[PDB]
Formats: sequence, structure tokens, C-alpha cells
Amino acid sequence: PQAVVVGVMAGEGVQIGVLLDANAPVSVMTDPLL
Amino acid sequence: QAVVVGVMAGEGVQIGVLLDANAPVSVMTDPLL
Repeated sequence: PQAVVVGVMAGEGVQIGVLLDANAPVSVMTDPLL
Repeated sequence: QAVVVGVMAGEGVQIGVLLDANAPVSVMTDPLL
């Protein structure tokens, strides 16, 4: 339950599978994710 | 030489730590824990 795998869409259409932290707040992840 | 980074921990708690620049991760991941 500590993490969840999800697909993230990026510029012009590339889908990438990522394993994200399930409890940190989303604003903490958007910078390193970019 | 050194670097400072935000190390995330349990339930997502944000923590700040100072690490060496040239030593490899394997020799520092033990004391960091």
C-alpha cells in the first residue's frame, strides 16, 4: 500500500508507466516527475 | 564537495540531508538509514 503504479502522459503523447509514492502530496512529485 | 537533498520517508514525511559528492551510494545508504 506504500506505492501505486500508474501511466503518466507527457508532451505530444508518450505514455510512461511509473510507480508513485501513495501518500506524499502530489505537489511534491510534479517537479522531479517533469 | 557535498550536496543537500530532500529525503522522503515514512508516509511521505519530508526530511533534509547532507551527502557527499563523490562517494558512491552503497557506502552511504547504510548510515543514512
